[PDB]
Amino acid sequence: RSYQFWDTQPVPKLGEVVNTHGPVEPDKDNIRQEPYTLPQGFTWDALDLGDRGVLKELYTLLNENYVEDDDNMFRFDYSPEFLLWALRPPGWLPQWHCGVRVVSSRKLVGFISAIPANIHIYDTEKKMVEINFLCVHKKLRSKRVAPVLIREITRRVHLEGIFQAVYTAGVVLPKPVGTCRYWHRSLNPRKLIEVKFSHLSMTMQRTMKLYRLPETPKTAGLRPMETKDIPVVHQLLTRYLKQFHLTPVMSQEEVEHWFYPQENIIDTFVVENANGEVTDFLSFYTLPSTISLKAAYSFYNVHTQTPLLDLMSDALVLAKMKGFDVFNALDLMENKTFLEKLKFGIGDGNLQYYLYNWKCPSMGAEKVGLVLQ
Ligand SMILES: CCCCCCCCCCCCCC(=O)SCCNC(=O)CCNC(=O)[C@H](O)C(C)(C)COP(=O)(O)OP(=O)(O)OC[C@H]1O[C@@H](n2cnc3c(N)ncnc32)[C@H](O)[C@@H]1OP(=O)(O)O
Repeated sequence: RSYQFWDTQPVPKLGEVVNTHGPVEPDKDNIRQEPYTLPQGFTWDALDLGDRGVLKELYTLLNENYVEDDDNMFRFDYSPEFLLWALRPPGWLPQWHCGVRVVSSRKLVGFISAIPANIHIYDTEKKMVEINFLCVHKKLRSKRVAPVLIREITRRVHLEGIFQAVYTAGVVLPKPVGTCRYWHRSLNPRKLIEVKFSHLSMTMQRTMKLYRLPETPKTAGLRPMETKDIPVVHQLLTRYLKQFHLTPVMSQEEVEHWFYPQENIIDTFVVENANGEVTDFLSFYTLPSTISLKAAYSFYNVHTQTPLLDLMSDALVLAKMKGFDVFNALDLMENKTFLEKLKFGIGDGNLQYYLYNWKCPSMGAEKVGLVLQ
């Protein structure tokens, strides 16, 4: 049905079923040096997120114009510190924070970002980028600025010798490598009824009773992750992710950056057993939503000794302790084993996973081992 942009891109066609593994087109051995042309009156600006004024401009763009949840009651609320965590992992490059501004006023009307990541896709491990935070101001919508943003970040990533990318979207584009669903678990139902995040089925008081949790976790030895846990968390994660077909491959520095706890950004808890050994961990990140609503998002949960269902029940208890109103998790990895048992309900809409310039068979949600922010 005619994707005018995506039909020119090195991606599989929709409905074409891929039994091969590999690049769609050859690597470019000479790359366009000039930026692509924006519509009249707009210009590229690389955003330095170390400048507090510029970082404020970006989260103002994103808080007003970014992904809205399905029924448009709520939009994500991004703190500066959350953006620094997500946009400056190890290896971040300044040209990959790619802004669009009005020429005359220098107002920030658009953004797209790339961060480097090593991606394990089936039997191949390849250095790639993760594309995130594509955003166009509500007043600039449907002007074909998004294809220019995408071509321009592609060129900038090509200049660094990286020809593959991974990204997610809620829309269907050619062609998903995997499709996931959102599930939500009510922590503070009373507050969720007011914003109309939820509704009563049947009584206010038995809903609270249905969703009530213990005040402290069940698992012995659960404690926040510390610096001395970085190597074992790294080793548990790498071994755990081998069972999935699409996963990140993290160095120990990346493990520190993604999992080391930062208040109101990311929490990690390890299970240290009676021997002093760390056998398990759970993690979730913080993303509030504006009308605020404090939501937790399952990140990476690794179990060796503790059963997965016990780990996630403890995660729910910890999130509630910290004042989260809701706990969100995708149906990927092993999550379908605890989702219904722990009283998650299913959300609206799909998260589709994609590869750029890598053709490969699609996979079931349970084989997707990658969580983005
Ligand atoms: C080797 C390195 C490669 C690196 C690049 C890898 C590829 C990365 C690709 C980007 C990864 C994004 C990862 C994330 O961050 S996903 C989150 C995307 N952000 C939002 O949804 C925030 C709110 N919405 C917006 O800001 C705008 O609606 C956006 C910017 C999404 C589109 O702006 P607009 O509404 O004004 O439309 P247009 O006239 O300018 O252009 C319309 C074109 O956009 C296609 N479209 C719509 N939505 C998406 C989407 N989420 N991914 C890819 N394509 C998308 C559409 O099919 C059409 O093309 P085609 O149908 O004619 O063919």
